[PDB]
Amino acid sequence: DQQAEARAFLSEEMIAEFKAAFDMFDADGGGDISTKELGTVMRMLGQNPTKEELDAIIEEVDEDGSGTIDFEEFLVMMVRQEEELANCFRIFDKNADGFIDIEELGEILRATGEHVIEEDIEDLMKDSDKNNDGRIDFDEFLKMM
Repeated sequence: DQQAEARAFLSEEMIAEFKAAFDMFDADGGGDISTKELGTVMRMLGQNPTKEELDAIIEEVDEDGSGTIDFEEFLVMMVRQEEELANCFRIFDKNADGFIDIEELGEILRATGEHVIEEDIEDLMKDSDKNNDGRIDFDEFLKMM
């Protein structure tokens, strides 16, 4: 189900570009990625992840229950990857209305304890508002973050 949909999402032209990043993780070879091969690719950049930690990273990807990472698993993973900003976007609007208000952000900035000035906070919103509506929406939130 997921594969039959993520597959139609990217045609062979897109899949080709995705294959470039797939071959990097496939430093040892084979047509699929594994937990051991993952840690090897992480250290290639300079990161030192844990084996058991990386094993859990694949467990989440194994929705059906494969064990290792496959090429189509890598494609569906890219297919399911703005939710990140959507979560932060909602965290800013404590009222849950759809947009962030200046009054909502005011306390959020002061809540940190830092000594910020309202002249700086107010001017920041006036400069970030390209259309000048008063509140911040998910549209402007994209360039905002």
